[PDB]
Amino acid sequence: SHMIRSMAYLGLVTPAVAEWRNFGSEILGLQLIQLIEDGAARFRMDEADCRLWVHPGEKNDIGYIGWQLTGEKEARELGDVIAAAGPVITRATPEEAAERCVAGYYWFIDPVGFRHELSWGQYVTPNSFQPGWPMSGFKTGEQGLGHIVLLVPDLPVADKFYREVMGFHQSDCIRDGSRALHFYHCNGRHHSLAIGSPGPGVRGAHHIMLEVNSIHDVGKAVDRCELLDVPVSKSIGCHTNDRMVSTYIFSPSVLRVEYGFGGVEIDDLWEPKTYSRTSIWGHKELRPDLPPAMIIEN
Amino acid sequence: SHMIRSMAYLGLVTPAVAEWRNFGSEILGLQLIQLIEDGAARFRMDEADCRLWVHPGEKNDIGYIGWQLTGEKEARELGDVIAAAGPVITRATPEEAAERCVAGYYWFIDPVGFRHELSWGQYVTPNSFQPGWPMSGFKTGEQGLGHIVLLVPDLPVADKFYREVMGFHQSDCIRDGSRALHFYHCNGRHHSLAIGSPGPGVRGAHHIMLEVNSIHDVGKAVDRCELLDVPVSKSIGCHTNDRMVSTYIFSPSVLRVEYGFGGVEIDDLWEPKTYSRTSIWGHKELRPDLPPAMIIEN
Amino acid sequence: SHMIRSMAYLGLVTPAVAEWRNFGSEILGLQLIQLIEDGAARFRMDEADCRLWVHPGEKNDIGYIGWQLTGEKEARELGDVIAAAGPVITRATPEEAAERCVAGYYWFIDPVGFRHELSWGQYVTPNSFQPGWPMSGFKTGEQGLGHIVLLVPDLPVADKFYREVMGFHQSDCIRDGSRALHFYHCNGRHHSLAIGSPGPGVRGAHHIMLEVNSIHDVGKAVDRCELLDVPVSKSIGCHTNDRMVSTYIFSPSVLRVEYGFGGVEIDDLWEPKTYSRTSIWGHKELRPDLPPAMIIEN
Amino acid sequence: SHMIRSMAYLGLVTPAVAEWRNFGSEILGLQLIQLIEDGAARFRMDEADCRLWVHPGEKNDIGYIGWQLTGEKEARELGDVIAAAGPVITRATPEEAAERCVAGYYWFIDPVGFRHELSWGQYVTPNSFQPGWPMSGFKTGEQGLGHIVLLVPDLPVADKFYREVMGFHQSDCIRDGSRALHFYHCNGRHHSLAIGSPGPGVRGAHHIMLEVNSIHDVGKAVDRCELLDVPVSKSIGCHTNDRMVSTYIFSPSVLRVEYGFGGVEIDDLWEPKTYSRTSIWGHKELRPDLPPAMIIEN
Amino acid sequence: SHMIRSMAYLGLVTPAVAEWRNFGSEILGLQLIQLIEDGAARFRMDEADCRLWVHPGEKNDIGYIGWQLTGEKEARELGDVIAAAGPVITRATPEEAAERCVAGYYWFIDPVGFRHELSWGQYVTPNSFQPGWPMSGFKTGEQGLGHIVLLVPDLPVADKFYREVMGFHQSDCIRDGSRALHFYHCNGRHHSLAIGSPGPGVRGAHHIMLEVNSIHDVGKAVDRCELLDVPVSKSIGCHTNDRMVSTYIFSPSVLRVEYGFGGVEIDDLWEPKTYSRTSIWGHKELRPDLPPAMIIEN
Amino acid sequence: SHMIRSMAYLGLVTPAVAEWRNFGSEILGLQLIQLIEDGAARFRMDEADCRLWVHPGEKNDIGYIGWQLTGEKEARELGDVIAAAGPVITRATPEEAAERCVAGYYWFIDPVGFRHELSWGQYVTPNSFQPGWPMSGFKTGEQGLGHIVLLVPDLPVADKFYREVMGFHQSDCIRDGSRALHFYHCNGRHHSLAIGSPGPGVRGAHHIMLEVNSIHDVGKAVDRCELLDVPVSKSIGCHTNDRMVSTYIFSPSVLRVEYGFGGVEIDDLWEPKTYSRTSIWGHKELRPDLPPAMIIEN
Ligand SMILES: [Fe+3]
Ligand SMILES: [Fe+3]
Ligand SMILES: [Fe+3]
Ligand SMILES: [Fe+3]
Ligand SMILES: [Fe+3]
Ligand SMILES: [Fe+3]
Repeated sequence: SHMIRSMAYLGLVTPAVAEWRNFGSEILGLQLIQLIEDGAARFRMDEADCRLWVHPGEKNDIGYIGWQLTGEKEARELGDVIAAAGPVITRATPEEAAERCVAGYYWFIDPVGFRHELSWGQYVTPNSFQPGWPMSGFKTGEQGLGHIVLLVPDLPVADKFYREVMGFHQSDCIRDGSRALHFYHCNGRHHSLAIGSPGPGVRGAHHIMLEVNSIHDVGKAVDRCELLDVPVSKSIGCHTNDRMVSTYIFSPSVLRVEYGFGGVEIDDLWEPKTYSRTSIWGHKELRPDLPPAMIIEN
Repeated sequence: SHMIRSMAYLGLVTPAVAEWRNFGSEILGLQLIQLIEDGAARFRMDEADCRLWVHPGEKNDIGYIGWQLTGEKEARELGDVIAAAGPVITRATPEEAAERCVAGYYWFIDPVGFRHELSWGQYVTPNSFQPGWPMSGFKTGEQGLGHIVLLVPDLPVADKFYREVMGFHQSDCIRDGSRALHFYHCNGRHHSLAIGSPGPGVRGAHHIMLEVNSIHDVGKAVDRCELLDVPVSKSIGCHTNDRMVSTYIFSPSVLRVEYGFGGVEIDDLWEPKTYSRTSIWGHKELRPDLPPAMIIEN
Repeated sequence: SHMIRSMAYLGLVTPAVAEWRNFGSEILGLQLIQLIEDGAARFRMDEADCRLWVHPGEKNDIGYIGWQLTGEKEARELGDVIAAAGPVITRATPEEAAERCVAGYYWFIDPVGFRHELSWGQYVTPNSFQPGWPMSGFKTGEQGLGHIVLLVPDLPVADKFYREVMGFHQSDCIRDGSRALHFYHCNGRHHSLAIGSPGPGVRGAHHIMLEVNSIHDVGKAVDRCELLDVPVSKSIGCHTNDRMVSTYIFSPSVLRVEYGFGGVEIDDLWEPKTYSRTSIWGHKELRPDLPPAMIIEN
Repeated sequence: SHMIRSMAYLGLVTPAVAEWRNFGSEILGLQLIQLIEDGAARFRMDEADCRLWVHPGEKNDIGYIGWQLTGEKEARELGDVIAAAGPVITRATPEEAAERCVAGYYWFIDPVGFRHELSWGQYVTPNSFQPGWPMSGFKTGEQGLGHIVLLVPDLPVADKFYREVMGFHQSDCIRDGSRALHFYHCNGRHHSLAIGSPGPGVRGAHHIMLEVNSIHDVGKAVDRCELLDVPVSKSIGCHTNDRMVSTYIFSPSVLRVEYGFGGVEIDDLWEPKTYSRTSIWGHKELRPDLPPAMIIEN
Repeated sequence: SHMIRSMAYLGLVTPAVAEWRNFGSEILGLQLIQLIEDGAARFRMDEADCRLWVHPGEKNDIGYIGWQLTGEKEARELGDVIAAAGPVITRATPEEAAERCVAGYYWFIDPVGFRHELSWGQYVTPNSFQPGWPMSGFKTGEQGLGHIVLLVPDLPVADKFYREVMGFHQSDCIRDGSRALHFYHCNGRHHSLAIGSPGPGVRGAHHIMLEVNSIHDVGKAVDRCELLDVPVSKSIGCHTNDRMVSTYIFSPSVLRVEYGFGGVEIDDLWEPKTYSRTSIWGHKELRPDLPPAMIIEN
Repeated sequence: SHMIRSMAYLGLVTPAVAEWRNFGSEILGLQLIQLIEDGAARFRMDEADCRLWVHPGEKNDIGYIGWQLTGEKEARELGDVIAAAGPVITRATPEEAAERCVAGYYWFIDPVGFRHELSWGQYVTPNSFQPGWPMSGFKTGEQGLGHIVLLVPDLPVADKFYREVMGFHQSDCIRDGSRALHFYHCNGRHHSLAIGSPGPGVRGAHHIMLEVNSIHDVGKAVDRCELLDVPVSKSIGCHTNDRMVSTYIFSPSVLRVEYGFGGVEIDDLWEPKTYSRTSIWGHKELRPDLPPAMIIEN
């Protein structure tokens, strides 16, 4: 069936690696592990050996997006579908696969410009994870890391590629007027991916989302940011579609982190809807001075 | 056993009756009914014919606090216990009982100065209640109206009277330094009553609490206040003891209304604890310019 | 603890015995058994050998009301309480107890004039009951036969006697204006007994209630009455207090039978309420030509 | 509260010890352990070190009936109640208590003539019990060994003593005509004790009952008896009161063993009833040639 | 009812404070907090501000045992019972109560020589606890800290005092031959206290027990001890009575810590039993060279 | 769909047949039945007439591995897939099928050299199984006998054959460094088959696994081995992948038996992972003197 099961892992690029190394543990409550051999910050959020890398770079960027598949055959088969649509599929070397803490992966570049990695056999270590501060941990498992929201030059081209080629299913859309956002799922998590287009020629990422196991973690996280002078860009609130109670934290790279609890789950009787608003309540924009997103190209 | 079961109803006194008449429906989402014959605003929150009165008066005040008991015998018996401790017990006339929409009640005055009414056979009308705006209604039943927090001159005198005479059970205490608050229960609701003492000679009320059936009602209520220029005195947050996700709204009388969701319930294996803080997160004081409480006497 | 557990059985008196013999089976769906030696119609509704008698008499009357108690000691002890209040307690002979299909009973007369029988060890025959027509049977067990509603000259005298002496607990009251009805319980069944007073000097019964296991039995029963020319005095509807979906059937004796489904159950967190109406919906009076109740004395 | 909790253990006396030693294991599926020092057969049915003794004797007899109580104080207190009613209470020696595999016991003789032992701290050995043949084990725990049915000269004298003194509660009665049987409970097991009176001057026991965990064990047990020439005195069937699917096996002592599955459990809403029959179905008397009961005295 | 609810907290005395400070966090997985003003190590295991103290001293000793009660009245009332039996009851000063992180406590000395503290209103801080290593935390709540096993000169004197005066209930006994151990409960936890007597004139403690939320924590804890050269005195195994899967760790004071998972819970249908063995399996004595217990007096 | 459902049965070859005959019953707790006509030991573990054979032979060997399929058509169809890949498929004679206590089977030889039997209609006898010692029996049903772990010359050749031809699904891998193990499933049991390669030219088996219904059976089994001088080669512990609490017992043939409780179950949302370790805790190698595996060829 060669389907993407979940988001497996994520690679960020930033000059502000030392600031992210602290941010991940002190604010988000991820577990620091040792750096890569090249000086990237590395984090865990569950039994996986590593789900997030922050690599040194000249600009802020999405280095790579890791997706989970059952095994080699499913990643190969999906690869073939992608290859037929244009992008070159490349099998990772054994030494490359191990750097990503996976049994293996095929990778390719989006028509848009983002690197995706079709992985399997993610390395796990049971009962060794502990958060960077006293919070109740994260909701992963079958729903994976969480989700990422990307900004694309051409919403139809991008939308068609993610659905028709990569095989994501439409969750719902927000059409308020300013923005039109497409939400995609590959499991019970309301979305593993979403896309918007601020305008032509623009590429970037708005946020990644982590789910915590308690609402008090979301509230505490906001208070931790107020205490340690980390920008909260969006007050605690609830989205119209995913129904998740969340805040947005501004990271040392301009990418934001949605810190959320209690998302509505995708069921077999799930019908996509259209919303004219982003939020039911809250999500007040607290820092509109800051850059609205993490822009890669203009 | 002559025990208080729940808080049945509440009587407020204010000059700002017309402002409260609107506030109750437009902000809190109570159902307006017709005024009393004397021009008091009257509200429902469930199947009870009336749980809140706002009577005209020269100053802001707690007119009366209605408590629920099984029947006449239980209210009489509790009455006798109270009478032995000092306060005069008076049986309401039939016409008085009907004004309160109850079968009957005995009333008395606290040593402190608050009027309490031991009632039974509250008038109810099934399947006729609808909120003042689209919210999911209130959690009452065996837990009653909610709770009230009073300010008293002498915390030991007050505490002893509520527990030893009126027969409330201690839930827990907050001792941060500024304040020491006692929480009392008579059912599964974390507290139906709480008391604090800002200083000697002072009497007043801080807030009443209403429980709603959804967290989105709490969030929406805040946004409604921002929209209609009603002061929110405390941001969405969670108390250390009751664990309820709530905001505080400043009413046309200086009394505040805690609008909350999902309180921890009192069980048979419940042990009282001491807390050094009021809130786990949130509950940021947004309007410290306003009067801190509803003061009756200095 | 000597408490009444449920209503065990019922004795009706009527000249129209042959009409009742048919009515019980053809309309209510009770099981006919053989007559007493004296020509009374006898019915079952569950595993009990006999719960209803219809004895020959000159007028319509309540012959006796059977109550259930754990054993001899509990009936004796309750007897002593009653005896102290005025009524003579008499132990039934063995041959009398057997006519009632019970191990034994003490009996007495109400101050009002009704005969009550404190019984125990009711005769049962498992897996031999089948209804008089294809309906889903009756809800009895711990809730017993059902309930009876009596009319009394003096509501306070009657009320005080049933609660303070016989040890019934108040369920709720209806005070519309025309009538004031008291509802009493001794188990999970909303009420086993209720009383009203049309005026001074009047004694009678309005109805007995049977609970069926399906709503379709209530609906079918109405249609059976329309088919066989039996008066339905009250259309399908729902009471404000007991919340039961029911119709009232006019019996060959002027006593009515409430045929109902899905009554709200008395819990340990049960507070009595006051209602200003009898019904939430339905219960339209279809035959106000007929006598309003079964009057015994004027 | 000094109540009997369950039947703990049982002592039988018979000349046919070797026949019982085999019978217990091969037919009933009890676990043989080593004999007492004096040559009694000893069996387990659960984690208890020993629940049944078969002692050598000249005639068939009930040697002793062990009852379970919480501790020494409860057995002493019940002892005092018994002592006041006539029977001498004797504390067992340490060496006697150990022979019974209990921490200690007080014993006394019934007015009727049966020895009862009020015990506590029964010796148990976890996870070492295995049946004498492949059956699904026995239902004990809070319901204990099972029950015994005794025959008494004077049913009122016996009944009064078991209920008013030993503190058993009436479960129900069977009054067919031939026999009148009283059933008593001290826990969820429908009965732990029952009594009947064939005539004056007669004392004996009819049967003991063991509960198995599967109906197939009851059926298999019958077929085992047919195979090994052990008399089945009553075919598989179901009692009117206890509702248990059971057969009766004739033991090497004339005492019968009811081998049963799926008894109706005593609840807090349990009302005693009267039955005119012993069985709903089955329980066909297969061997009326054999002695009807185990008679001790005439 | 003035009953002890649970074990609240514990005070150990040892010269080896620095070794315990590390041991508590690195081996047991408790959370270190700041020392007392006098240099005692302090630990949390749940939301309580502090449940364990390790005070400096010349010898190894049990400094004090904290018990939980509902409030002041219950501790006072139990106090009065104790006072009548001999020991002096002393109310703690406010400053003393705060050192113990409780609202208040009465204390007294056992006839044996152990200090017990009847406390209430334990200080708690929600959602701030994190273990000293990645384990799944501890099972406390209504079952409290866990349990302690003391060694006493005179088992009857001690037993009588704990049950008849302090109001503990007997759980069960182990009588193998070498030892006779009494187990006492005051809640669902199989035991909060147990006592044994190696011989006359001897007083001490064998172990305290902590319950963890996963079996893997017990297994990991053993492997942590093997890694860091901490003596495991008893291999993973299961007790006959409490059924808990546990190991024993030898602490820097000679007191052992039972590290256990999945204890059988005390129910309302709980009967005390007698066992002839301590363990079903495991609990192999790995270090019989070490002192068998923590002896205070000879 | 022609899929393998479970492992049905197993055939071992050893010179030490008499030692295995005892070992199976006394240590593992299997039920002995009569030998084959040729003197093989035969065992049951559930309602199946026979799941394990130990045949006489000159060396230690895996005689045959029985797999379960729905019927003849599914075994034939899978046969055809296998036949196409190289191995000859042979239908068993009726007399051969009966020796295996199955309705019929096709058999073939692995490219590696192991004999596999595709069977159906396994002979069962309900309610006749009892363990060789007092343990709580085995978990089989839809998960079958358990699993076997084989050693192969060429891991890719073997892996490809089991997955692509026999139609097993990958469960997970352990890659520590010394070994790389592949785990395969065909049902809810974490694995029914696993393979490793010590080096080129080597063929053998490490262990078979039996699941018991209680953890105490695993613990008791270890203690039984210590008592009866049977080598335990691996202490109680928990694997990283299957999460089963188990010990390894060294059998009279060099094959080991994993005796385990409480394996994690394969779900529809199951993603294969990679582990860098075999065990979370325990599984200490107690007898490294013994041969590491059962080697068939070098
Ligand atoms: Fe998002
Ligand atoms: Fe409040
Ligand atoms: Fe009615
Ligand atoms: Fe019986
Ligand atoms: Fe212990
Ligand atoms: Fe294995």
